[PDB]
Amino acid sequence: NLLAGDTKEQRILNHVLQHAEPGNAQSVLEAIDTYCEQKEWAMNVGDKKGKIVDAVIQEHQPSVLLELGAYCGYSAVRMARLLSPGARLITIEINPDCAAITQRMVDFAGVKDKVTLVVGASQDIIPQLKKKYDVDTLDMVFLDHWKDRYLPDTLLLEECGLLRKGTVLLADNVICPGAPDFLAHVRGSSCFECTHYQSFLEYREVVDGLEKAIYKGP
Ligand SMILES: C[S@@+](CC[C@H](N)C(=O)[O-])C[C@H]1O[C@@H](n2cnc3c(N)ncnc32)[C@H](O)[C@@H]1O
Ligand SMILES: O=c1c(O)cn(-c2cccc(-c3ccccc3)c2)cc1B(O)O
Ligand SMILES: [Mg+2]
Repeated sequence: NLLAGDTKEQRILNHVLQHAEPGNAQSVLEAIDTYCEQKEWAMNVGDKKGKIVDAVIQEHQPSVLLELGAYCGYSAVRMARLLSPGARLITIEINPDCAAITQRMVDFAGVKDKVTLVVGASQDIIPQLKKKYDVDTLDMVFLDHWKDRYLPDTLLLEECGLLRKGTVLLADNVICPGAPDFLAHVRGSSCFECTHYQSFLEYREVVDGLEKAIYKGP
């Protein structure tokens, strides 16, 4: 059943419930992309940057993924749809209302079984990932939360022993608005090997970009 439609997020979800095929992840993604292109802008990674996220996953084939910043569940659906049987996505969202919409988005898209949604701040949840969430290390991290948190969380992930030789970090919005402290760290450190992907801001013609940084080991 539908939500009131009071917030943009409830309206994006209602649109999906009314205008997309249940259990069809592609259909769900197209509906969110269409709604935000035509009706109301929203901070989903979008279809053009979404294709870059697709290719990174398809190249490195992660089994254990971490996403920081869920929102309405667009990238969770996008990433989870490409995962092998037994692969897990952990997605961390601070806002309980978004987390509610994300769970519903994920259920509807048929990727429920792939996703562990955790309500809370990344800095409180990250130190718990091993003991509470049964994580050894991560194959891949998607960073798409507050941009001033990209660097402290990257270091925290390192300090907590969650990064290994070959962990792929992928960061949205390194051009728009930017995360220059994170970008200097990964590019400047011999612990990371970086690739830059120029693209466009979601639903706009503004230039944006993603950075891929593969961890070398400490
Ligand atoms: C750009 S949106 C996420 C978009 C999502 N990755 C997508 O493409 O569909 C940013 C989200 O990050 C969340 N967020 C910001 N800081 C956070 C933190 N420290 N821990 C967990 N979530 C956070 C915000 O509440 C917001 O929902
Ligand atoms: O994930 C995000 C993202 O993908 C884009 N922006 C963002 C920042 C500044 C301007 C604009 C912007 C410009 C022009 C038109 C519309 C939006 C967008 C913010 C977040 B975030 O998590 O805080
Ligand atoms: Mg973004």
